[PDB]
Amino acid sequence: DPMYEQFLQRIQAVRTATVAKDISADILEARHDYFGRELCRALDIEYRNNVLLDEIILDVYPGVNLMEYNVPHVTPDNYIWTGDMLLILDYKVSVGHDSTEVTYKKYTTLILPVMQEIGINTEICIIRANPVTNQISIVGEQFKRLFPTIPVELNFARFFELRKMLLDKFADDEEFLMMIA
Ligand SMILES: COC(=O)/C(O)=C/C(=O)C1(Cc2ccc(Cl)cc2)CCN(Cc2cccc(Br)c2)CC1
Ligand SMILES: [Cl-]
Ligand SMILES: [Cl-]
Ligand SMILES: [Mn+2]
Ligand SMILES: [Mn+2]
Repeated sequence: DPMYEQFLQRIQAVRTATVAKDISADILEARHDYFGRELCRALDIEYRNNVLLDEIILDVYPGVNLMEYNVPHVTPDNYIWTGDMLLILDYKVSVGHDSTEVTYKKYTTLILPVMQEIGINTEICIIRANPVTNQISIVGEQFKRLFPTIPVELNFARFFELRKMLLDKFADDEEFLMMIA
C-alpha cells in the first residue's frame, strides 16, 4: 500500500509542527478521497473529486451561454446527471454533522439559484461516512431513492494508525497541538 507507506515515511522524518500539521491535513484529505472512491465503486457511478460548477453545467447543458449567468466557481466532489435530474454529490468522513451542515448550506444557497435560472433540476446530496463506526448518512431524497442500499466495505483503521503516530510524536509540542485542533 504505497499510500500508507508514503505517509509513514513522512511521519518518520517530520521534525516541525508546520510540516506535521500538513501531514495531518493530508491524512484527513486522503481518507476522504478513499471514501469517495469506495462509494463510487459500490454504486458503479463515475468517480470524480472536485468538479468546477461551470464544467458540470457544460456537461449537462452543452448549449448554455456561461456568460449569461453568475456561476459561483465552487467545486463539489462529484455529480450524477441522470438526463432528467442533476444530483450534486459531496463526500464527507466525520463522526459528527457540522461539516455536513456547513457544506449543505453552502451548496444549497450557491448552486440551486443558478441551476433554477438555467433550468436544470438539481438536488444537493451529501454522503457522510462515520470513520469509527463505518455507518453511512445521506442527505438527498433523490439519491436515497436511486441507491436504497450502499454495499461499501470500508476500513479506516490505517488512517487512524498513521494520524495517531503523528499526534503521539508531537504530544509535547504546544505549537502543534494548537495548529491541528
Ligand atoms: C469533504 O468536503 C470537503 O471538505 C471537501 O471535498 C473539500 C475539498 O474538496 C478541498 C480539499 C479537502 C480538504 C480536506 C478534506 Cl478532509 C477533504 C478535501 C478542496 C476545496 N476546498 C474548497 C475550496 C477551496 C478553494 C477554492 C474553492 Br472554489 C473551493 C476545500 C478543501
Ligand atoms: Cl520537518
Ligand atoms: Cl466548493
Ligand atoms: Mn472536494
Ligand atoms: Mn467532500
